[PDB]
Amino acid sequence: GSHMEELQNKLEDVVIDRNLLILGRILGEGEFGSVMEGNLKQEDGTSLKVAVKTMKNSSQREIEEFLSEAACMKDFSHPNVIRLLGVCIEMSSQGIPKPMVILPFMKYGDLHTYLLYSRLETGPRHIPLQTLLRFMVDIALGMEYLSNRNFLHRDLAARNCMLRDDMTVCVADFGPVKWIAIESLADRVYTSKSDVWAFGVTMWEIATRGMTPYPGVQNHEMYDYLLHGHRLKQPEDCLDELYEIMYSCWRTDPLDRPTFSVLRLQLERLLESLP
Ligand SMILES: Cc1cc(-c2c(C)nn(C)c2C)cnc1-c1nnc(N(C)Cc2ccc3ncc(-c4ccc(CN(C)C)cc4)n3c2)o1
Ligand SMILES: [Cl-]
Ligand SMILES: [Cl-]
Ligand SMILES: [Cl-]
Ligand SMILES: [Cl-]
Repeated sequence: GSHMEELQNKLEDVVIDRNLLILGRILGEGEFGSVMEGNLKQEDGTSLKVAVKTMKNSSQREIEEFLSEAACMKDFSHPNVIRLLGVCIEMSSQGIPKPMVILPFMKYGDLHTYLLYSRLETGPRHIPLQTLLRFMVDIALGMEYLSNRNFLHRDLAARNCMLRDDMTVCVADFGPVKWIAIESLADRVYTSKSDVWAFGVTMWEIATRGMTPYPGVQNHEMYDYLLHGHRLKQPEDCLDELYEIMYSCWRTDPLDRPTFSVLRLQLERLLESLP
């Protein structure tokens, strides 16, 4: 049918031949896998600098799920959503297949680190309120796009937002207890309104210039803390208007939280009103 037709079309475009790809040095590495710099030889002859993420259920079933999921993500097209360039599956000597995700290289890195570096002399300069709000608008735009097409991010945070060369923010690294909505801690349930909660936390990260959420509260304490109605406190010199917007993202009833489209309008309006 059309459902299967649309799936098979998407699966065609997603794979990249390993020979079109040169790996470079390791940028990050941990339990989940590794991120490396690389070069992707394109159809026009020239090479493109890329980031290559290698990821660790070793079975063929898991690989098929990965390729299908990758096909969907490859289909995203919005300037505030990271564009997946393709995937390569390299193989190991023990027979274990190793999936690799190819992404545009973002020399300015993730937004969280950038906010922290901005408080250091040698890093980027002090970030004014207008720019912080612009980061939030950009993220709201990307999430608005994603929720329109019923894609749940599942791990929205400043560390998973990337800065492009023009300082546009894009959402990335699609799925951290302190970013998880109260209902999702409770019932293991997750909607676009759970993403909205995470977005509020991300707004708070940006306005505090990279503070960890809920200082003095342990991860194991988080459910009971939220259960009694406590929320992230207003940062110092944060506009009450801006605080109201982030606060609305953590209303207890998920149906009372605004949509991303609503939040995005609110943020643009506030940004407009600044001198
Ligand atoms: C979009 C996406 C999808 C999937 C995925 C999943 C899950 N399932 N399936 C089926 C797929 C296809 C997995 N990951 C992503 C993803 N999106 N963004 C990222 N990355 C890795 C972040 C990123 C992106 C570009 C980029 N340029 C440079 C870096 C960089 C900068 C600094 C460092 C060093 N630090 C601080 C240690 C490291 C790297 N950099 C860092 O990954
Ligand atoms: Cl991109
Ligand atoms: Cl870029
Ligand atoms: Cl801090
Ligand atoms: Cl707090």
